[PDB]
Amino acid sequence: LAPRQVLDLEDLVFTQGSHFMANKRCQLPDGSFRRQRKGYEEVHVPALKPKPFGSEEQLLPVEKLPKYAQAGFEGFKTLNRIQSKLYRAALETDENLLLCAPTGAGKTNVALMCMLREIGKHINMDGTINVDDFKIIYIAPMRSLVQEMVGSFGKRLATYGITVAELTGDHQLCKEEISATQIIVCTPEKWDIITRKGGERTYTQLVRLIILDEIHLLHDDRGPVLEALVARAIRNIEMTQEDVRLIGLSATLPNYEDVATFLRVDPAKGLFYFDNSFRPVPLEQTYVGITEKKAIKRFQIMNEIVYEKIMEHAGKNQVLVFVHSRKETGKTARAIRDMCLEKDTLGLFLREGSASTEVLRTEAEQCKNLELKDLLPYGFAIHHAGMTRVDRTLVEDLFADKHIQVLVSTATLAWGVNLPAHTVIIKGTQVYSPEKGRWTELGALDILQMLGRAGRPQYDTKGEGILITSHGELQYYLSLLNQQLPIESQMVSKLPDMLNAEIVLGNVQNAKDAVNWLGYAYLYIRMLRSPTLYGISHDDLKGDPLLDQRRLDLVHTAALMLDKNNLVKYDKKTGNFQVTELGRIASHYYITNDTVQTYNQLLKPTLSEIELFRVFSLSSEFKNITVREEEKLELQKLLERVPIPVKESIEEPSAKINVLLQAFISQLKLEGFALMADMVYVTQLAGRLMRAIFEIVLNRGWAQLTDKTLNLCKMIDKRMWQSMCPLRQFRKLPEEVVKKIEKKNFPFERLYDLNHNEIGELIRMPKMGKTIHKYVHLFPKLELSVHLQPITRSTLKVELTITPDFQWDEKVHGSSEAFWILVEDVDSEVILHHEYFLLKAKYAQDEHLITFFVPVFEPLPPQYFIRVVSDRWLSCETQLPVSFRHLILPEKYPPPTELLDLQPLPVSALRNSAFESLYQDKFPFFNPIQTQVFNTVYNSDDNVFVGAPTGSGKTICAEFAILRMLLQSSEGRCVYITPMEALAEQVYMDWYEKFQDRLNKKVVLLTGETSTDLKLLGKGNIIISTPEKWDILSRRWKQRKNVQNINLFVVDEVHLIGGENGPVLEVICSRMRYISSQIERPIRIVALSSSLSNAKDVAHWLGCSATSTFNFHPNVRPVPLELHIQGFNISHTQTRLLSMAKPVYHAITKHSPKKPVIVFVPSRKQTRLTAIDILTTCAADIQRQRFLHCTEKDLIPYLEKLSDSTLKETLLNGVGYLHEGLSPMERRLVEQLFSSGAIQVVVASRSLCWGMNVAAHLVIIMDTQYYNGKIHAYVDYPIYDVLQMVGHANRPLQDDEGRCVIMCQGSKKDFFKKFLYEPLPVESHLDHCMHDHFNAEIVTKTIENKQDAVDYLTWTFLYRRMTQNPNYYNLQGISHRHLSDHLSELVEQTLSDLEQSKCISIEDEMDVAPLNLGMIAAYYYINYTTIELFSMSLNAKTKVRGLIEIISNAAEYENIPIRHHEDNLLRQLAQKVPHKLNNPKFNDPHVKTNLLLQAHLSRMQLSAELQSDTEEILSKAIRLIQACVDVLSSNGWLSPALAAMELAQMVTQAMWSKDSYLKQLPHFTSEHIKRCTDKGVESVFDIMEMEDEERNALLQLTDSQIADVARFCNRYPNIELSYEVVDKDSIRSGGPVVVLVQLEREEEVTGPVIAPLFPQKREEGWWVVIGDAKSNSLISIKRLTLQQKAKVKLDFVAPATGAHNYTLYFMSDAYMGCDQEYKFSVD
Ligand SMILES: Nc1ccc(S(N)(=O)=O)cc1
Repeated sequence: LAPRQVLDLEDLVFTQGSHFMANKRCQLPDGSFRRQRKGYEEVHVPALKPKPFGSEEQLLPVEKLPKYAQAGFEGFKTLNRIQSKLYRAALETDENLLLCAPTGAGKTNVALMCMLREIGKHINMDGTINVDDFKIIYIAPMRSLVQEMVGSFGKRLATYGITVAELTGDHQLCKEEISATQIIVCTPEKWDIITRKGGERTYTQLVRLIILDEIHLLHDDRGPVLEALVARAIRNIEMTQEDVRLIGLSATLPNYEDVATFLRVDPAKGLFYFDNSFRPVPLEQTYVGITEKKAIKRFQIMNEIVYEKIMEHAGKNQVLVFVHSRKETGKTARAIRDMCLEKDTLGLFLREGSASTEVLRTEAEQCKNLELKDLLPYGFAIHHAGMTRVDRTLVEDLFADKHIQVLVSTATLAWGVNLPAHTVIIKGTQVYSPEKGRWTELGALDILQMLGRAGRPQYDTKGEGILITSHGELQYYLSLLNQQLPIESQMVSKLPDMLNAEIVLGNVQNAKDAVNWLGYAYLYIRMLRSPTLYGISHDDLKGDPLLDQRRLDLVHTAALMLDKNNLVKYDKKTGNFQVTELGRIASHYYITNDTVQTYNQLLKPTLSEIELFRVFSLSSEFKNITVREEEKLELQKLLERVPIPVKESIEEPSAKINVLLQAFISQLKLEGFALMADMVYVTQLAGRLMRAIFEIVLNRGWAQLTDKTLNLCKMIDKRMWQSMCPLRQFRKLPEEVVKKIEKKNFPFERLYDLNHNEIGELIRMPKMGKTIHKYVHLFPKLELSVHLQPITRSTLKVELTITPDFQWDEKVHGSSEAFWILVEDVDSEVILHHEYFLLKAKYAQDEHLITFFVPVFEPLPPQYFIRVVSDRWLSCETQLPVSFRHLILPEKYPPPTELLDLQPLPVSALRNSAFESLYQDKFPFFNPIQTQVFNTVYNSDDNVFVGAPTGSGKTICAEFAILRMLLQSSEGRCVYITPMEALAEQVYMDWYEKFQDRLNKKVVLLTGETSTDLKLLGKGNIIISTPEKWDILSRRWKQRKNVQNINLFVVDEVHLIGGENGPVLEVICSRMRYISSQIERPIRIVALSSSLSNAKDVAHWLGCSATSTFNFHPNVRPVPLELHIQGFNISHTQTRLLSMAKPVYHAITKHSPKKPVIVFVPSRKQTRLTAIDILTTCAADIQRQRFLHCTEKDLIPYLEKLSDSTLKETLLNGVGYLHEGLSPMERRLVEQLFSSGAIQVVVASRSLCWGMNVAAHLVIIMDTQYYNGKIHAYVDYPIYDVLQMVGHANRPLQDDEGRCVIMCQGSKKDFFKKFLYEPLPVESHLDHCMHDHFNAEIVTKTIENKQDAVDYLTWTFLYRRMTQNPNYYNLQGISHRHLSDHLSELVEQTLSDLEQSKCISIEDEMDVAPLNLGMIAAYYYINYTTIELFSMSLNAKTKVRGLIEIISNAAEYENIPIRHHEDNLLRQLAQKVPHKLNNPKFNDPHVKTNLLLQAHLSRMQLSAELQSDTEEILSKAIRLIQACVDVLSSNGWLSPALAAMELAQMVTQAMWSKDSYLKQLPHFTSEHIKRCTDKGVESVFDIMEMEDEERNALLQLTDSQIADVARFCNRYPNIELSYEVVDKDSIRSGGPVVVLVQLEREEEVTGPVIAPLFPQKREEGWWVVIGDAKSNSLISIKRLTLQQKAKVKLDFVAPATGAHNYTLYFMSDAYMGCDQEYKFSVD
């Protein structure tokens, strides 16, 4: 860091702004002549003769340019000279251009050619244009110019089918229909504001081309805005590494080549400069300058000058007279009218049609308003933006058809429309500037544009340009209009405000980056090329050619200002910058840094409305405003009429600004023309300044001032006071009708309770009654409902339900309405919590559930208030008290168990040498938690709880308990449960190699199927399982011996009991406790957990003493964690995500530049995007490959495996990523490289946070929400997922500390600050999941009566918490009476539900018994509502089609998620599948499971996540189908039962009901089968009996293909069937009939069922069925799995009268074409 020096900026700045001329000298063309007059002097420069054509360079006729570019040039047959000299550069290259041409030369159509080139790269063959793939931004300088640019461009690109729309003004949070526009047209200041936001990439992602029209605005006071835009754009292009083409369009002024440098233009390829010869129509010009200072006489001179120049054009010649006041237009038109008539009606009949050549047309349109009507009968007309509206557009008409001879207009016309006159006269050049608080000389931009309206391109060969101005000082205008006024940099003027925008953006983090930023500015180039202009000496430049000192000084000076005004924290030493919230707001709302200081110094929570209007007045953007003498009176009359007192402020600027704002809200008409210009200036600014004060004050939680300031923003926008009728906000309601309701002492709210007749009677306007009714019901209105529940004594969880109660109209509300959810304390003094809420039109009249947490303080208040205020509408709010009167706070939690700084335990504390051998090579001692826990877990047989921050190494704490069991028992039995499967598979691998390879005990992992799980539980010493797998086993604990005699039972992550799928965990742990006390040979419970606030309750529950319960606080974590929480106030998720991109990189460089980093992102697509962004930012930081820590050839053997191209590319650059579309191998590979240190950064999706055996030094969580398609909203990550992610920032061996940065919405910030720094409180949710467990317990006779059900509950964790946190479970009170009452009402409701669902029977009000439906639900582990639904929907006539629908409606498929835009995807799927659904909602998980079920049968391949869902669906499809069989057989329906069995075999093989049986064979296709049906092969048996040479002769093959096909036929069921009727003769009506089926196969069975498309290995299952096919009668059924051979017995009851015809059916649940049928008869 080099020494610095503070500069005087007011000395280096070009004070005079745009009017600055560094052009000390000057020259003139050939015609020099000047005429001296009395009062003034005339200067003449003649129109340049046209330059002869150069070598070739002929005009390019439209046919020459490409066929696709033909369109958009209708009306043209050839291109202009300019447009031809660069058709090649514009259309055939992508090079950056800078075009210098005179105004009117047609630079427009050059830019259009550039635009058409971009459109040309998305022609799409037959589809019109890939319109959603690109975007073009067009920066124009004036608002009026923008609007007509849109008009014209739309006319040219309609044939292309392209949307070009305006984006300028103040419309904040601009509509997402900008996604529908491809050419955004705007002003620089607007585009600067949009790109200051951060999420800019949401707009600019697709921007392939930006155009800078009238780029010579650089020299203007507005110039820095242009410098910022381009410097920002250029830098962003470097950071995305995505090409954006820049086109500069400029007027012919000096320094242009330096602008070409600025725009990264190649001088040789993309620079074009054309002098004044290339004007559209040659211009003869007069520059009259007045030498007379006397004010009144000065303007008489001027008026005399206008007069005589007009008259040199009598008949067929039009004159435009530009002036500089909305009203001066008339006082000049009538003045020349007074000048002409007075001197003998001078040259009248301007329209030389005394007999109506243009009089008949000018008197026919005469009935248009005020001054127009006056001047219309003859040649005079007028034009201004003075709200003249459609008149001025029909003045454009008549002036176009050259009827109107003389038009005097404001500058607006010159930019706004395309009408040129033969001669133009500009009068005065003086302009009032509200910002400077005075008159100044007008903008170079303005002059150039209007003077370039001289000479009609088609109707004129010459143009006359008269510029009237003051003689003194002004040949400025001559050099301006004759290629001589240079373009300079004004950057010093606005340096601190620009610096701040770049700091807030994250683009500059310190002084160093700041001087680099300056290097991208236009200022830099100019300081190098003209150091003397910019206050630098040639000697400084010589010894410092890059201007390091100057740029550092410049930056340091600015930074000091920003630090002083509290926008930026800046220290002299490091040169580092820190953004403050004040700076963030200042940048975003474009407010100068002086103002921020004032606001900060003045705003306080008790500001009055009177004082708030004062603070607005003191804003620095008003600092030059004064109170003139000639307005003193009008100001005093305004004051009396406005409502807010303006105290102590006499007529000072402060007071004037104050009443100017009030007068604007009050809609008071003005007459003072200086005053009107000042009002437009403060009122156009008032929106942003107010909104800035709003955000400042909202963020400090200031309740009263947030209300005041928000209302103030709404009042300025709606132009009405808060105390008028809300109905004024509807524009289409006649204003006198509204003032009529205000004239009553009548609350608006009451209109809701009146019909259209009572309303009409109230206003005594009967006609108006119905419309007022309509609008009353259009007004936004929300209803609120709250659901409260205490989490701890300091915090409560709040579920706010928001219910829209109004009629939606898109003409009034548009596509959405926004609201602020605020929660305030009792006194309404503090905002405890707030958040934005967006009510989309799509989901109006739809419930909305917002969940959040609020703080509370032990001497509790009676109420909090929740207000939901609209962000745009006045008087649109709804309030809801939240009573704390009956609130019961939870029991205060005990202190954490003290961490004992013991001497670290050595590995030799394990005495066993075999045991030590698997720890000694990794580490010498155990961590302080491991050593403290050691004596109790390794030298006891008793129950223990371990609560430590995730990462503390709790895994081996359980390993202690396992080793200790192995010591005690030879063939010990240990069951380990983890809530997550991905965790189970991780511990398996880790313990298999530890306990089976090293120690040779058995380690097994339970699976989906029960039989093979029972054997695994048999021979296993270590049983790994998830809770449901163990639930389905341990239900039958009475019957399965192996479940009882287990020695050690381990539960990991027991805090997950509080989460989703937590009840099943709670059930099985409780069962294990019950078994233990009921067998009197205790089972050892070891429970591992994250730090719990309520560990005592978990300890008591699992039978742990306090001395054997270890619960450590998060701040005692072996490796100290440094946690940072970073909020982003951005509601729109996709935007928020994008704006996190840079902070992600900055976190890596700040917190872990050398050590490993994991970045968690919310999705698959984001994982790839984030990694690519890190890479591209790396390269723009010039440190490309800085995350690679080996050579490329080190990686290449591993990368060769991978099949993702992009994954190779990123890894090659040091960054990996992990999503679920990668192979399990590809993921193992990436993890290996990461752990090795080779690659420094992995980006992973959150779903993978459980299945990653990888640790970093820095974990970054990039957003904490994900999309829920089911409720059309983004929802928060479970705190369990976040805790798990954070636990990854943990490397005990190498790191002194772990770091974690969590990036989230501001609405989520306070939440993380609580539940990450403190132990986590957990509750049960078993009460909302009670049915399936009661049903199972009743089926196994563990529950026989109501009392047993109450007793069962005493073993749960639910039972414990109910006393501790009653209001959480809806216990109104904590007495023992309340507990029993609740437990009883709970068992009552559950048992009554189970009975109504036909699962159980309640008898004598106390006893319960299992029924058929209950028994099948427990047997297949199916939810009770599912088999309730099955029995409800199944009938005698259901086919496979209805079966699929029924099964996909199961409640197990309720948790199949709907993801972002999966609806569009599923809608397409619906049109591709065989069966079409009726009224299908595409955000319905059951609709999706249906579609996926058909997609799987049709062998379609889909998105990766749709295939994961297809796998989840299939993982349950078989058990559900078997249930259907059971229910159908119970009802005795034959056909549906057989159908369900076909479904099982056709789900397995993944084929349809009438698909060829050959599809089961590998490698076969419809191409193959076609030649198989032709020869006569239809069955699998038919290829089986074929002899080898003939077999592969049928079609194509390979040695490996035939090998697989043959392998299939050796596992295919070759079974022979044999049957007999036992005592077939002595059988009688009503008696028993016994059918004995013998099954045997000519093969010894070994090998699972082969089914590549079914993702769960299953064994052959069979149904033996007997039926009557005539009556559709299922007589008897049996389900079996046979192995080699087996005897099957099944009986039934004989009917009457002898002979009956029966059928025996043999049915697979795994293969098609195996089904055998045998018919027979009896009696
Ligand atoms: N402007 C703004 C402020 C706060 C939030 S918040 N609290 O919802 O994140 C969003 C936008």
